[PDB]
Amino acid sequence: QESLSSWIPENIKKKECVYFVESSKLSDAGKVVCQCGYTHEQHLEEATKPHTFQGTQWDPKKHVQEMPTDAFGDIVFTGLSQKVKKYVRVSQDTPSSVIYHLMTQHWGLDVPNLLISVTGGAKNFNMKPRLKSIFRRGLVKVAQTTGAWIITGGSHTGVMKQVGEAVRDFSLSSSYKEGELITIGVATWGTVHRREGLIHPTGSFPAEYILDEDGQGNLTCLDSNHSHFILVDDGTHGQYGVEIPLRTRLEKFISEQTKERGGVAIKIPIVCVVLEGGPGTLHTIDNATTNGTPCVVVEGSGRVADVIAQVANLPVSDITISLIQQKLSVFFQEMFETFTESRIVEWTKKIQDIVRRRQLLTVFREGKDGQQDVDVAILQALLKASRSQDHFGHENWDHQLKLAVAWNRVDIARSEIFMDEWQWKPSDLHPTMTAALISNKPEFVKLFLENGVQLKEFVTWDTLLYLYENLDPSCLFHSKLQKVLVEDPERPACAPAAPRLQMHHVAQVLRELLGDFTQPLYPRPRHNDRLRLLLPVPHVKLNVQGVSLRSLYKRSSGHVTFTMDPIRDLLIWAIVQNRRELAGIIWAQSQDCIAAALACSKILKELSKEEEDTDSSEEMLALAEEYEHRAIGVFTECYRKDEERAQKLLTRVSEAWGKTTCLQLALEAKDMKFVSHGGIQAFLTKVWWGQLSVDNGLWRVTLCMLAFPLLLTGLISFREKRLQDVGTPAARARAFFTAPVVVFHLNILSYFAFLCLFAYVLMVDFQPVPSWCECAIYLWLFSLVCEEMRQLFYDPDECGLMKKAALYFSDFWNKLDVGAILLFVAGLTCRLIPATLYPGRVILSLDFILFCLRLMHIFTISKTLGPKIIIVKRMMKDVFFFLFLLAVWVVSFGVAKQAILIHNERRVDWLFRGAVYHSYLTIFGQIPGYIDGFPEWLTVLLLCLYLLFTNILLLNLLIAMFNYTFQQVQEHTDQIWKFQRHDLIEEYHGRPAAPPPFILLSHLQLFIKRVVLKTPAKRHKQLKNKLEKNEEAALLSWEIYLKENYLQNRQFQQKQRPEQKIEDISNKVDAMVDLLDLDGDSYHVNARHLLYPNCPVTRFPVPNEKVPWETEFLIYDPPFYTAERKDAAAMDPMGDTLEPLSTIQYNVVDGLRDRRSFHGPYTVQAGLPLNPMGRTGLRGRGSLSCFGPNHTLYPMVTRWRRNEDGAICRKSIKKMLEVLVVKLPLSEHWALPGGSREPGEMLPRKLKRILRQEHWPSFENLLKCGMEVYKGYMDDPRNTDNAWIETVAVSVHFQDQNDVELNRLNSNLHACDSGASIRWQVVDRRIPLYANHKTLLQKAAAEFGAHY
Amino acid sequence: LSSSYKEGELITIGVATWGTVHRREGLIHPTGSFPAEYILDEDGQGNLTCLDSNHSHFILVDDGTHGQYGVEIPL
Ligand SMILES: Nc1ncnc2c1ncn2[C@@H]1O[C@H](COP(=O)(O)OP(=O)(O)OC[C@H]2O[C@@H](O)[C@H](O)[C@@H]2O)[C@@H](O)[C@H]1O
Ligand SMILES: Nc1ncnc2c1ncn2[C@@H]1O[C@H](COP(=O)(O)OP(=O)(O)OC[C@H]2O[C@@H](O)[C@H](O)[C@@H]2O)[C@@H](O)[C@H]1O
Repeated sequence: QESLSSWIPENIKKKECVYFVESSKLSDAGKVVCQCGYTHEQHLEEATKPHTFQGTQWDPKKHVQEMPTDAFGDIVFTGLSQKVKKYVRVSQDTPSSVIYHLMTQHWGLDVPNLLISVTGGAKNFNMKPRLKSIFRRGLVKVAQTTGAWIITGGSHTGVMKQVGEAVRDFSLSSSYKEGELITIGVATWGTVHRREGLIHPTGSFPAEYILDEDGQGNLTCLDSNHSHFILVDDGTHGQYGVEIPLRTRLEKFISEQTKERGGVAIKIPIVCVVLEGGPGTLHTIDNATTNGTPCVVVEGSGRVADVIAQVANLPVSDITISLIQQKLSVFFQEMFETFTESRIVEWTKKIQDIVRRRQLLTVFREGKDGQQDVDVAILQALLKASRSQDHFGHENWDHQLKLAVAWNRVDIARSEIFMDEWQWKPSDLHPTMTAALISNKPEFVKLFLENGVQLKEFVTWDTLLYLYENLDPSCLFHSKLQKVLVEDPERPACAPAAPRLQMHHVAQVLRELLGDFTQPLYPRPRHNDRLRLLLPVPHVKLNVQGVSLRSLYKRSSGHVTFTMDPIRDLLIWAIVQNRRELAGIIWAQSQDCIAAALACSKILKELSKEEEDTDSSEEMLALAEEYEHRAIGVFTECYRKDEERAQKLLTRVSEAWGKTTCLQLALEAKDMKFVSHGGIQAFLTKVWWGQLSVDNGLWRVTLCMLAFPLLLTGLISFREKRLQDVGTPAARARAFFTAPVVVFHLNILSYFAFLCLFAYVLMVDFQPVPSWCECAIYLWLFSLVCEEMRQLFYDPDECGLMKKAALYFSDFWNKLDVGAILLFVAGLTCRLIPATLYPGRVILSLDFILFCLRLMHIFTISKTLGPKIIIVKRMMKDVFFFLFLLAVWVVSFGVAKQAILIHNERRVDWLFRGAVYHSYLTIFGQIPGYIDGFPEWLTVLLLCLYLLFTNILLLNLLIAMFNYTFQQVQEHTDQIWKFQRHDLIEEYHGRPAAPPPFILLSHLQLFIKRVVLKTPAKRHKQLKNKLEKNEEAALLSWEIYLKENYLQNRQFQQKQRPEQKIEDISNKVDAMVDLLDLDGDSYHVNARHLLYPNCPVTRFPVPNEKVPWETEFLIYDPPFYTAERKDAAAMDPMGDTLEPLSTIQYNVVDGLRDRRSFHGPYTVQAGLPLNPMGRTGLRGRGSLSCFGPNHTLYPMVTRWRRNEDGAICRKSIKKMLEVLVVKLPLSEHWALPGGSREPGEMLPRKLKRILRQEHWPSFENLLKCGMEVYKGYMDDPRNTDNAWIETVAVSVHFQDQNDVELNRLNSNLHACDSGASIRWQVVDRRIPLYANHKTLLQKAAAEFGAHY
Repeated sequence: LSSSYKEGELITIGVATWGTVHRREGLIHPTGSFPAEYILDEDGQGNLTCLDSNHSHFILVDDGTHGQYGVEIPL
């Protein structure tokens, strides 16, 4: 913060007079004032020394000096507000760059979007209620949408007070909304009431300013609502208007000298608006209009606004000073008599100079425009100024859309610049579509979709590469992509370099976002290894970690045309940025709808899980569920019609997504709702029960299972059977056995019989030796343990051996299986050792039930048991909970049962029997009444007490927390079993139908195969249904037609919802409140223009009535103004012709100086020529060469403009013409190549010696003999009352557009000598050119039938 | 576009004279040109004119002339 406090005194200066020049007119109570009297007996802040010269009427340039500023800091109004406001005291003359740098860096203000400058009457302002309402509403609306910059004067009176109240009440009514309408105030430092407390030698970040409306003399108070303040000082005290020029200069610099994004420059829109004012308002408007800032006036508002609007459409020459005074006195009736002739003529000419420029002025017209809005009117004022100035083609309809992107207003982007004849050429909107997509701004996307912006060819490789470099900085995906570029940095991993984000990085991060699937959407390998392109990697000859097939290595790759998924590419980019409204629009135009929606659901679910900790992981999960329902709807619509093709579509692979077939892609999102919908479980019941049927009963297939002859009878229903495809009973038996249902049945029978076999060898075969029926167990454990080894090699990653066993460790049932194996190992050691048979008789009995838990695991099959055993899966830890609970209840009174009664049955480990073991037996029936039963009354009492808490509180209360919790997640438990159903089908489908007694052979079948084979490429027995092009196109085209059919219902569902219909009525009534409130004489006009170029002076007011020499104007006192180059080289030195040195020939050729007028004889007064056209207001020679006409030649070249075929281009009426124009580096304008006619024939050379040629230019000069168009006096801003400009206009033409005269002009060209640029240009009545030169173009256009 | 892929479309048939076509040189094909591409350009419009990109069917009547206007009204 101290950087500002040190920087401001270094840079900014301030004014203060240093000499005492006592004023003759003593001020009111300020008689001790030296013409400024700021704070002293004199006008000085130091010793009023004579300074060796007591110059009377001290010049401000010589007396006033600049001291470094220290009056900066902050202000807080004492009790009026609580926020802090910034303020800086600035010098009268200060570069705008310093001020802008201050407000950007040291004030934390970003670049604006709109610059509206409001000005009006300060002290004497009267307003009607309709006038007050428009400020109350429309200014606030335009300020709070575009994020405009409200710049105005800082004072406590008038229209700025209305602005302050209208900006404070919106902030208060916004209820602490994000962002505030920033307002900056600019006022002169001299006219401040209590500035004495604001001055602080040090950095006054704390400060207090108290306002008082009582002691207001010539001074004024500041406003308490402006957020920033700028105080300009000029040394004076009561001066009014020392802020207008600084504000006007700074506004243009802010608007037109900052924003340059992808091009030369970008000019921010700028608005000046008035309501009602006086002498300062006219000066402000006149100064602002010369800077190119458009001004809009409101009619029926005040005095100045009304008088300006009254002469809106009047011709410039029709204004008369008597008429101006007549309209002035009637609207200024309060102070009409206070106007003098000088003031009347000054205001007349301010009006005249304002109304000369019709392009920069608009009127609100006292509307029937207000009902539309004032927001609109003030906004297409800018866009009208934009149509008024465009160059060389249809850049207007591009610049308007560039502006409309930043407006955040759709109806303005639609209402004018999409209602006219829009030249389609849809490639225009790609630079605008990109901006709309990036800003988001999701609404403009649809608007561009109605206008034919098709996304299929809009999304190029480079466009998406640029899009992925402009992710949301606060988004999680951008942070992830800001890390992969660092995990694989420039030196060690992407060895050449990798500071640029390129498509392989996003492919790699998407693969992490995806599962263990195939290669992601963008090319990894050496063909497109997009990691290492910043160093000069070799071209096509390299083909290793570089570019192989693409065209050129230009710090890019080339046109990788579309990568066969241009829509899904935008869909992923919109999903990762969490743009909910934008992503739905892109999803509509998708090709592979179901796969894209399922992938979006998975990526949203897994991105929500990583990190933001609130408020967006919930929103990401909600959007994931929304896309889940969106996919379910499309699948339901596709499944209703012709379910057979819907199922085939379900299991197909998708080349555009790294295949991830839809059923497989759904599982990793865990997809509770999608897998449980209808046709999904229908297909699951279709792959299970593989080839037989879906109608046969479960109890009827098991009989044909065991009775092998019974397969061949007419009892079971195959699919081969109805097609009578039974040509081999062994073949239909193979088709029977291959189905997963019978593989499961035979496995369950084998596992049910293995337990009986194990029970056989414990009741009778209790021997310490491996008997006849013992090695069967060893081979059985060998066979079943090898299933897990087969699954380890089933679908692993080819690099991770330990990372795949983690998911096996993640299944507690696999842990139960391996523990049952370990318990078998622990019991076998006791089985083989003969001295521990008794411990082996009690340690293997628990294994019989540890295997029963596993046998219960595989009964997640039945329709009424699966969702029923999933309930006891919720019970599992609470099984232990209630076991620990009920064992403690039992023991609590098992201890107390044997206490009172004297029991005497005791042994070794059998006293424990009669003490504890008989307590649980007395619960379920085994009550020794002849043993358990004086204390008989208490035995009744306590026995009733235990069963009162167990059979009543611990038996029936479980039912409540069973049944209620059953109802709680029953929907979840139903779909969880639906989701878990595929896992059983997955394991038993890719498996041979051989018995586990016969799987021993198949365990070696793939081992002997690897004796011959060497690579794992045997077969892929997964769903993974690959499809041909002829059927893929015949299926995706079918789905798209159904996807749009589904979009019909939901779009119709939204409108049919009763709540939405409340939206329709509410906004229709809002359309009723706004619908029922509807109850001459041509002169040298350019010569009289002020602001003489290259000479900072002014010229005297010369009216439209007093312009001619015949009319007498008694006030005419033009200064004898001469340029700095008036006393100079061979040009006439008569700039000071008061001496008798003025003796050159008038109306005659004075040697080489042809000082004779081509129009007629000009009069001579006091030895000096007078302007024959009239009076200009500036006496002297100016920047011209000599007095009278300065003869010069303006050559013009014209040629026809042809089409591609070579025929002439055609207009509506007239024809098409071209001209050749030049642009000098220090001119910033287009002008004709015309030079001064000081030389005889080299006058064209004087303008085109470095432009046309050196030697061939003389040949072109000989061929320059053409036709003359116009001759005589020219209107020019460089015209004084003595030195004007006279020209001759020659026109040469190129009729043919082939090799002829044009051939000579092309080869002879030697332009690049001292000029900036030169080119042929289309002729138009909007082309950029000098206003004087446009007259020559318009006058000479009739000679060849050009347009206009 | 606003019907959101509704069933049925408002069929429109256009009739213009074959003489006044800008880029008809690419439309002429000796064989059956079921595939074809026509690119419109509003720059090289002399006495000729471009076709519309919204009509569903087109009929081009020819009369031997080139810049004749009104050879389609009677047909
Ligand atoms: N900075 C000022 N603050 C307050 N009152 C002022 C100021 N400057 C002049 N006045 C007073 O304003 C009165 C004249 O009011 P109008 O004729 O309606 O307005 P005008 O004098 O033209 O001033 C318009 C004002 O608009 C501002 O944007 C601009 O800086 C200018 O001062 C006079 O009493 C005059 O002393
Ligand atoms: N009809 C006119 N319309 C607009 N500007 C005009 C016109 N006539 C003269 N000017 C301007 O008046 C100024 C003084 O005229 P010159 O500079 O003598 O004009 P010219 O000889 O045509 O151009 C000389 C060039 O030298 C450069 O260094 C300089 O920037 C200027 O463009 C220049 O800004 C010039 O563009």
